[PDB]
Parts: sequence; C-alpha cells; structure tokens
Amino acid sequence: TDEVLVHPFTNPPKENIIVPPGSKSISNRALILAALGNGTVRVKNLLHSDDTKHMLDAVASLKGAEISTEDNGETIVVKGNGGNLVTSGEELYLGNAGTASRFLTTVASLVGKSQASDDVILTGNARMQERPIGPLVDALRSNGSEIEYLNKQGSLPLKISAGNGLKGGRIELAATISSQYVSSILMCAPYAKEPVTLALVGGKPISQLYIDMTCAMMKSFGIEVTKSTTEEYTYHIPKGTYKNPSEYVIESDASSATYPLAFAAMTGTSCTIPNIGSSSLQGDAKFAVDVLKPMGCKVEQTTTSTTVTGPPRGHLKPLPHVDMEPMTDAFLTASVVAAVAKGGSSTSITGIANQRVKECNRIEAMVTELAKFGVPANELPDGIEIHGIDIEDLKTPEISKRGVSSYDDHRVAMSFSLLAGLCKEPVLILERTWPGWWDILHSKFKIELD
Ligand SMILES: O=C(O)C1=C[C@@H](OP(=O)(O)O)[C@@H](O)[C@H](O)C1
Repeated sequence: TDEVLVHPFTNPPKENIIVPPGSKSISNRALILAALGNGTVRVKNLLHSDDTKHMLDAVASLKGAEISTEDNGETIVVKGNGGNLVTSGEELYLGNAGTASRFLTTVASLVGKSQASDDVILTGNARMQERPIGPLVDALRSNGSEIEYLNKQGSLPLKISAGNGLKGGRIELAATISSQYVSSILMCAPYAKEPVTLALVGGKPISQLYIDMTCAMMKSFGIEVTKSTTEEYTYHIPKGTYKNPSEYVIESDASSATYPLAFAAMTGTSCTIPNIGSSSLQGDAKFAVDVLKPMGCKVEQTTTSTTVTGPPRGHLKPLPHVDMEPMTDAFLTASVVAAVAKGGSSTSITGIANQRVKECNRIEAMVTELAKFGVPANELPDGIEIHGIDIEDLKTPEISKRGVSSYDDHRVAMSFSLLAGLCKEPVLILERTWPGWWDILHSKFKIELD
C-alpha cells in the first residue's frame, strides 16, 4: 500500500470520454464459453489479470481449443471445436487465480484421454493450495467425475480422470457456497451426457446476480437456461454445444465506470462512457440513471452509451431512499456523491448488507472517513445514511491527519479521491483494480497529484 495526494479538482475539463477496462467477471466467463464453443471467436476488450493470463495458458495447453493473440495482444482469438478436449499431459498451473481454478475444474471433468495422459492435473501456488474447493469437487464426483486431491484434502492440486465426462441429470449444490461453483457447473452443463438440472439446496445463494450473468452469457453463446417453475434456484440446462460468435466484446467494467461518472456529477462537468449503456450485463450500469439522475444530473443513456452532466458545483440533490441491491459495489460511489448533496433529507442507501463483508467493512469505513471531511453519516440496519453538506468541506491541513484511510480496499480509496477533489486543499489517501484511474485523474481530468 502506497500514498497518493489528490489535489483539488480546480478547473476540470468541460467534457470527458472514458473507456474503462474490461470486466473481470465477463472476461473469465467468455474464455470458458469460447473454449467449449464451436467456431473461431475474436474476443475484444478482455481484462488481463491473474485469472485470464492463467486461464489463457490453461486453454492453450488443452487440445481441442486453440488460443492466439492479434492486434498487439489486444485481441484474443479462440477457436473451439465444440468442446472435444483431450489432455496434453501438461499440469495446468493456475497461480492463485481462484475463479479460473473453479471454472477450469469443471472444464477438466469434460476432457477425454490421450496417449500422453489419462488425466488432467490442476495446480497452483501455496495460496491456491489452501483455497477450499470441496463443494465443487463433491458435486462433480456425485455426477460421475473421478477427482483426487494430490496434496491437502479439499484444495488444489487436483487430478481429474479423463475420459469420463459428466453424467448430467440432477446435480445438487449447496446454496451457501460461492456462486462461482454454480457458474462453473452451469457453463459446462450443456456438455453432460444428459440435460442437467442444477438444484441449489440449503437456502438462498447470496451472489445471484453473478449466476444470472452466467446464464445471459450462455444465451449469447447459443444456450438458453430455464428456471424451475417451483424452485427459484433450480436451473434447467439443455444439452448442446455453444455456437461461438464471430466476435465477442467484453463489456467495459461498469463499476469502474461509476467513478468518472461521479466525477462529472460532483464537479458540474460532463462524462460519457461511450460503450456502456442500458443493455449491460452489469447492474452497476444503472448507477447513472438510478442514482446520479435523481440527484440532479442531466443523464442520457442509450443501449450502449452513457453520458452524465452534473448540476453546478454544490447543487446535487439528496436521494431520500435508493435500494442498491442491483448494484452494491456502486454504493461507495453513491456515498461520496451524497456527501455533497445538501439536505434537507439525508441520502439513505439500503440493500447493501453484503457489502459489509468485503476487504474491509465498507459501510463502517465510509461512515468513519466521512466524519474526517465533516460529513455526518450513520449506518442503517440494511445500509447507510449520508447527511450531505455544502461544499464547505473541512479544510485540509498538511502532515496533521490529512490522511484518509482506504483500509486496503480498492473501492474505498477511489471513492474518497472524488471527495478529496472537492476540498479547498490537497488530501492524502492512505493505504491505497484500475491502476489507470490515478493515471486517468491526471491525463483526462487533468488533476494534479503528488
Ligand atoms: O463469478 C464471478 O465472476 C464473481 C462472483 C462473486 O463471488 P461469490 O459468489 O463467491 O461472492 C464475486 O464476489 C466475485 O467478485 C466475482
């Protein structure tokens, strides 16, 4: 963790066009779906990260899916043959890419034998080898997979016997566990022998929006999942093969999009995200229309683009109540916008209890740091209540608590960098995804730093 001193947004540019990096969640799914699909797909706007880099090399190794890059590595070309994969004999090294290991574990259960090997080995580093993966291994074994823990019980490394495939039919999966286990099974379900009924048991899953994103992406690749008539969390997946589209563009990250949009809202300037609109797979795409618009912003949104122009500085309106369940990651951004919407009514955000168990307690972190700016705030039973003030923010002193703590949480720091820009003197962010945001502050918004 490092330090960054954000200078006031003294005279921002009038208009600004920002294309955020691609979504991580969408990037990771697209590579699995393309590897299993039939046809050659050019994947654009992929987010390069631990998952994708390890995923890319893992798919490269398996026989039956070919990976290459074009246009200076910005285009990933995947040619699938319809999911007829065979072992290379190479151990697939996944580092500590948690999502890749969950997705690839079920892919490996589909792989056929070769003369080099009768199995697929999935490995990773020491942190990988402490990650629990039991609930997924249990469900695949229950469906005919043969999986051996090669080191510690319940984690990678895994040896998955090839040539077995998945029986299909009913697969039961506990609902308390990561949605990434559900998603991992959904994407491989069409390749089971028998059509799959994926029934979550033991309660309601928490990250339902990410299950829905997997289903919608599956539909883009030619396979429509259907929900049960009597069970909200039972999914019926046809047997089939994905049809790879000629091109698939990874949506830019709509959560990251909220920070430049909030900048425009908060400075009385204009920001356009030219490739994120109302047809987005991501709930956070609704931030502009469901948060910034009621708060006094002039907002236009087409199916694929979003433009936000804030009201004059100091003129944001409090949003008396907003349910941010469809977009919980954007509540930190909503909170700093609300901090300068003078009331009147407070801004009350509910539906974000799940946001209390992330890197830090983000609700608690937001209340405590807001106090440092002179912004009253308090927790609600289901969220947060912000008592916005005039842009008479507390003037910042040097080397005497000018530090805003980010609690090692990426989003907390980016949110408070916006509020920092509205103060009368520079503000230092302490204990500081999207490294380019700090670059974009200086290159696009032309904000001085350090
Ligand atoms: O499938 C995905 O891409 C994601 C599902 C969620 O995981 P959990 O269901 O474990 O919360 C989310 O927290 C994570 O950031 C990404």
